[PDB]
Amino acid sequence: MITYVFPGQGSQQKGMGQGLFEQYQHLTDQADQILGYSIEKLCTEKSYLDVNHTEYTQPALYVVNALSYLKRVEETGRKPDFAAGHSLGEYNALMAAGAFDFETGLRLVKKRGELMGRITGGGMAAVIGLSKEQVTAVLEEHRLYDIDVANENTPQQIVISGPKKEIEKARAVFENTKDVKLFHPLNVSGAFHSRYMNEAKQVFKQYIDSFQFAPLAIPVISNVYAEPYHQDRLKDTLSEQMDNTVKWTDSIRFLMGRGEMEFAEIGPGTVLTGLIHRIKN
Ligand SMILES: [Cl-]
Repeated sequence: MITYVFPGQGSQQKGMGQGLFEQYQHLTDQADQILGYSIEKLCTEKSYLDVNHTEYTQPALYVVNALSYLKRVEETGRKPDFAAGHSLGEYNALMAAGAFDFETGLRLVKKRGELMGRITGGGMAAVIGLSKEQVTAVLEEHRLYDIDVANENTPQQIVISGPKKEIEKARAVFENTKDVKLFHPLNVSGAFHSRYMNEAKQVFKQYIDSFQFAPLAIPVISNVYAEPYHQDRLKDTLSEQMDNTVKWTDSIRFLMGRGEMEFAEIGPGTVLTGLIHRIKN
């Protein structure tokens, strides 16, 4: 058994998906027309749009993952038994699983990127060394009720999310707690995957409802439940994702429980392979 997993924000990098664009020139052209710019140039030319700006990152990641998948499947002959993606990457898993088509995913992640891109006054930080239980305790003991858990990445990598000044207060807390190895603020200015994504979540819910969704060929493990998408709640499970924890350690657990399980990371970088190794350890 094998699982294809799709990376999210932080895996992009100029040169990503080099040579795959002209191989799927229809998809590239379709992406160009939906986006209003050259998706090949976003991905691979240092002279054009900065791929690190979330509004562009998500379409860049989404297109590169999509195409990397089509190539893998063509090349191995094998379609995966499960699919999962981290935050942005979930949209590649639903799409590979047949929930919607290339175009539909890209429209979705364009609006995702744009809405995420206007979020302001926020901050996220990775805390390494403590459990999600432990992070929760400390947050509260120290009266930081404003910070949410945005990412459960390994059993001891937790990303926190809140107002900018709140992330700064927590620095002092986490860097003076036993078992914390690292506090590393993320290079973002929105409190993603937290209560502060509320209005954006909604605006984005209404957008999701506007599309017709197909049934899944592959089981997709949801970021929100660490469980497979229940086929009747597809839109609801996806719309719940914006302002809820990415439950990634547990989504990788569920897949290990499924049998003798292989993971392959489709898309740029080895970020998820990393998290999978540490979850497996
Ligand atoms: Cl079983």
